[PDB]
Amino acid sequence: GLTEEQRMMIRELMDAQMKTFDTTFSHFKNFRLPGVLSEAAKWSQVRKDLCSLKVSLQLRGEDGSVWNYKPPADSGGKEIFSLLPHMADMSTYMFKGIISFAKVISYFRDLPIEDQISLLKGAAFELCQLRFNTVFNAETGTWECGRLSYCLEDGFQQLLLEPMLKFHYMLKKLQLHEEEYVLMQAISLFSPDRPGVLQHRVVDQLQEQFAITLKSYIECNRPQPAHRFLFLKIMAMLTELRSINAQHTQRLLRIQDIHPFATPLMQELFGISLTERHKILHRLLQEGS
Amino acid sequence: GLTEEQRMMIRELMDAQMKTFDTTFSHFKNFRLPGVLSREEAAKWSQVRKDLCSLKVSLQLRGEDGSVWNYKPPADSGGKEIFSLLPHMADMSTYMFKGIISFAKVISYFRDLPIEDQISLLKGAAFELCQLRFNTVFNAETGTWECGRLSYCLEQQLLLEPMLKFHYMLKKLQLHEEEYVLMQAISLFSPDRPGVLQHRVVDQLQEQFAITLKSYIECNRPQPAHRFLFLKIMAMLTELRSINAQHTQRLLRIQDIHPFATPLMQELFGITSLTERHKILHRLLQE
Repeated sequence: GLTEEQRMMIRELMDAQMKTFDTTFSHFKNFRLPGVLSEAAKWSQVRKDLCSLKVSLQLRGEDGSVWNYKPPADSGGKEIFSLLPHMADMSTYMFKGIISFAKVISYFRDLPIEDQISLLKGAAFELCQLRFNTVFNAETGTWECGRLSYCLEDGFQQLLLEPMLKFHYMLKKLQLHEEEYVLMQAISLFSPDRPGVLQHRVVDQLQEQFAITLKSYIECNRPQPAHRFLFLKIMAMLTELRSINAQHTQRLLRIQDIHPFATPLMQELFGISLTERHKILHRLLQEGS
Repeated sequence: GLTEEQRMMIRELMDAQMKTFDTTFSHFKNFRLPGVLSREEAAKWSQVRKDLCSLKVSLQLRGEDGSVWNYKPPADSGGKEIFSLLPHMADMSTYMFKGIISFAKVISYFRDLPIEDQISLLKGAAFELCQLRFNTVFNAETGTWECGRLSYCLEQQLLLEPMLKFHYMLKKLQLHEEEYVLMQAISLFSPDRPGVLQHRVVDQLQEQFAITLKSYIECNRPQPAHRFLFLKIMAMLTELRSINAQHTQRLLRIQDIHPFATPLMQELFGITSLTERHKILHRLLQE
């Protein structure tokens, strides 16, 4: 089986995940919502950007009532940004959970504060997408976030051309365990080649052991032939997630330049002496757990 | 055809309806919306829980950009969950009531009445005239009241509820605008409302409106197939009066345990000198 150090590593990651992933989104509050009764190549790029990831929004009340928001079609105007303030609040809530996740890991808190900042900058979106996938319903095409749900709107082959959507469907198909998800989070978090990382050697050694632990876990708990090459598939998915991260960052900067919507914590993570430019990140890392 | 006096009578009513009926609800704004996320008391809440379950409707908002917000009410599960839409309905009812007050105000036959009778008539008829106006935006094929960008959609079981049976039966008559506005006048000028002093004057005015409606139908729908349309209209008015009484007692029971009525609504339904007990109504009539 697994070595006792690998067992302890998985248990610490899983403990951290449980403590910092509010999978019922019960503490996501005070978010913005679309109002009730509401250069050319750059706009053309932005309009193609937003239409790819088009979702409707549903809020179930504690009483059993339901509010449902259907987004407008693109009529060439500011109507395509109606959901961005809400998405900024949701992404910000997710990022805070990801920050708390890293803070609980012993190997992360032992790193210098500037490397903690640079790793969180490099990995925050990726870790958020990994968590979002665990609440993704591939049959209904909806992310189920507690009383909130985000449903992709109607074909499906065309939708899969959007890399972010293809990633979520492909990753869901692997039917990963919680332990495999959290090891993916650690491999992405401890990436030695993120910009600004000074302790690249210690990070690379850490990433290698998380990858070794993931491979050993898969060999210990998945005898079926449906899971052949599963470790390599997961590592390829992580490489793909890194590519999607870069495309998404460019997409956000294009939208933010035309229609600013990013919260102050997002502006820090996307870059819109390391500690001076990241007062919020610095603060959250000092507050501890 | 109609006599010149009947022609002018219809003209004033249609002019009144045109000036005071916001048929696209373009000026209904700033309304409330349901939140985004003992011994005899138990018998009171028991009767009230049944009352709200008859007032079950879905709600839709169509924004200018093409976005749509939709609200589906909860199922009855105790608690104020069954009260979630009462603030919105209070705002819609109050907006509609104000239009009815403006409607009566421009009618010369109404202005000539004493202010106390004007108050008494509006109290007795306001709800009825609101339902008559609501019938003209009711879509019988979809069960939806289309109020501009707002829609109220329901969700033989419904035909048992008198309010819904009323709206389907009235819509099936396919009345003209002139016939709706004469319906409103006949209901507004009811001599048998509580507190009416000039009973004989109001009765004579109602009869003239009814004769005008009867003559309108003979002249403009002479085909023998509309031979009893006037009597059908009068029967719908009688049924609407019955629904008005049922709605009032239902509103008072809800108000008693969960206050929701606006100040103007409190005056119209008698919730705590006829003028001094209706200061808002009096003000709206004096402007």
